[PDB]
Amino acid sequence: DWRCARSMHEFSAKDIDGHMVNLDKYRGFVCIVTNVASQCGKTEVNYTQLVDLHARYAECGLRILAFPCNQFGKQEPGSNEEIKEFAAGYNVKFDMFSKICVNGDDAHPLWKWMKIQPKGKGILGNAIKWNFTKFLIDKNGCVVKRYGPMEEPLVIEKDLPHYF
Repeated sequence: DWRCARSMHEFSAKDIDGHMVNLDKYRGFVCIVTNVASQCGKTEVNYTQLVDLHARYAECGLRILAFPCNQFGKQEPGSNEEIKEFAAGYNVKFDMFSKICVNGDDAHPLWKWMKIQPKGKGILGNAIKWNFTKFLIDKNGCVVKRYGPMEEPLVIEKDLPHYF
């Protein structure tokens, strides 16, 4: 059960093309996991800065897992195919997943799990508050920090390992 898991690597998720991804493929990599939306006021800053971080740190082992989610103002209403083409317009080369829920009983189990981790706790409760919450995940799959919807992705850069 998701509650008993100790690492992101115990989970799987469908990517935006429908391929089932075992998240153990991220073992050994530092990851940013984020819920995305195409129709949010911070869509541009988040996509552009995530693409910039990936360009600068993929060769150090940074990976980015983007989960579309329509739970926040109906700001991700499109199909998975439309969302894939949208991300391609920002030159995304990181990993896009199929649309999910992040809150409530239908939330994807990875997201249920991240929200209860010691470093995954929110500033005022654990629910994801809006589009573009970010979790930094260490090479062992543990949550190391959470960044809310108003945090630009570039704020995560200082928190990456000293070897990056």
